[PDB]
Amino acid sequence: RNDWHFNIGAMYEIENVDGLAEPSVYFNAANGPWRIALAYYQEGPVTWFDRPELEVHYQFLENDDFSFGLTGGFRNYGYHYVDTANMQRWKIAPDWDVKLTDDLRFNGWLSMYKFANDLADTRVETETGLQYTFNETVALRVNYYLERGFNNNGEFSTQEIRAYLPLTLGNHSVTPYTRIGLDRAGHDFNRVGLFYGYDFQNGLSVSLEYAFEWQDKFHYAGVGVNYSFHH
Amino acid sequence: RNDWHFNIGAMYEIENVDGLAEPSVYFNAANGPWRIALAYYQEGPVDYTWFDRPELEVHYQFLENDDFSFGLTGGFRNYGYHYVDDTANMQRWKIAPDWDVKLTDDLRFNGWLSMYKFANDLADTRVETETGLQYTFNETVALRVNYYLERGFNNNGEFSTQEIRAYLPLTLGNHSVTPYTRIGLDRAGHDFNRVGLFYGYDFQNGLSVSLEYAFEWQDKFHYAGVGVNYSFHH
Ligand SMILES: CCCCCCCCOCCOCCOCCOCCO
Ligand SMILES: CCCCCCCCOCCOCCOCCOCCO
Ligand SMILES: [Cl-]
Ligand SMILES: [Cl-]
Ligand SMILES: [Cl-]
Ligand SMILES: [Cl-]
Ligand SMILES: [Cl-]
Ligand SMILES: [Cl-]
Ligand SMILES: [Cl-]
Ligand SMILES: [Cl-]
Ligand SMILES: [Cl-]
Ligand SMILES: [Cl-]
Repeated sequence: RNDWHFNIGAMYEIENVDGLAEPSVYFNAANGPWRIALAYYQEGPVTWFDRPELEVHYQFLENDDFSFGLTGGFRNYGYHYVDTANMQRWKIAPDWDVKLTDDLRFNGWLSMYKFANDLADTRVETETGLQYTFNETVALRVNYYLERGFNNNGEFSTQEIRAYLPLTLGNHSVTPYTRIGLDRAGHDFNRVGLFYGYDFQNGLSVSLEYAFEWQDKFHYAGVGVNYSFHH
Repeated sequence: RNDWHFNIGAMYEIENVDGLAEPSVYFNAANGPWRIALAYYQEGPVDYTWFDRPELEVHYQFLENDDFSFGLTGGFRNYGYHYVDDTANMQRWKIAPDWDVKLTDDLRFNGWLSMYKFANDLADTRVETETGLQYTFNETVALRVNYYLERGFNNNGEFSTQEIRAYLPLTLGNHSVTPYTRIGLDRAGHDFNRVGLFYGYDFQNGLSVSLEYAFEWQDKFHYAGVGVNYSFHH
């Protein structure tokens, strides 16, 4: 009688200006607070690599006024080229949502990455901000986003302000979003894009995302399917 | 040739106004970033209902360097309770980020956040955090002002503890002296206060002693404790 969530799904993504094809298969299960995610991803020209990924999530607390949980995960980048060099990534993320006002909400995730051999390299990636909620269907989100590599050798900073406007009307999800990359070591850059999604009400859903980015034109386009069965 | 830190130590603590005796044994080892801590603690009424804490703890220090440093602890503790009017147990899982960040040559923004989840008998999420600023005068002297919060979450329920804490760590020769005060702001809004002195000594051979005296009030409270720690490396 014990309630499980079994999701399985896959995504195809391509980024062009030729390009990168990105097959993605994933599935995950959930019991009460606990959740487990396995995923396999691969990157190649249509030199390549693949991502085995395991992830666990414990949701400590979920209630209106405050909610938070913690993700761990392991990923492996097998690189194959034109010899098999591998790189591992350990990820610990706190993720939270906090109630300020009926509209206002302070939430976000913080991610602590540690990279294994071949290729120290600590990394912090964070997206945290405010969600204003207009009504059931519409909400605005402005986040601060930062990725930092730490400490020849070394790494640098990425800073962006992101804005999404999630729109849920009937079976459709529409989420326009922009990323304004701030200086972040240098000059301005920009991503804009639309995230469409659809739900057939039966556990099947589709995800279509288009994005343009520039500094240097960039075209991202991707699709996905997900099936949700419970128990 | 591989560098380990083996520490072992114990502490005796008593809190009175009768009172609570608190035997504590602990030891831990460290390799590069990684560290492991085991500890056993016990709480009971002396003479001139109790419980005991088995505790395991792991710490990964991701980054240590002047300008920025951080790491993450996890740990498991078990409170065996034994009583008078049957052995009921309670488990506690702890995930703490801990950080230190460089603002200025003097100023430093650091602290730890702790996420507790409690197991059966007796949900109960808990957040405990101490975060603040460290001003550094010189090698020997530094001031620390932190914000401290403990929160239990969501008959049934829990409440808030809020405090501002101040320590003045003083390292002169072999001696550590750390006066500290805790001004408890909130519970339901009554005021309360702890004051205390933390003495410590190092014999330079790996042995060290820790003597701490504290008074607290709202309701007088007397805490006194001692400890020894031995550090051998490799
Ligand atoms: C887990 C037990 C921790 C130790 C218990 C403390 C109570 C009495 O122990 C006193 C230990 O004193 C001996 C210190 O070690 C010898 C000194 O080492 C210096 C030689 O280089
Ligand atoms: C609470 C447990 C904390 C520590 C207990 C585990 C002790 C294991 O330590 C073993 C130390 O190192 C193992 C072998 O040492 C390296 C030998 O080879 C190096 C020379 O090439
Ligand atoms: Cl987000
Ligand atoms: Cl509406
Ligand atoms: Cl937008
Ligand atoms: Cl998106
Ligand atoms: Cl202790
Ligand atoms: Cl404790
Ligand atoms: Cl602290
Ligand atoms: Cl003081
Ligand atoms: Cl002490
Ligand atoms: Cl104490």
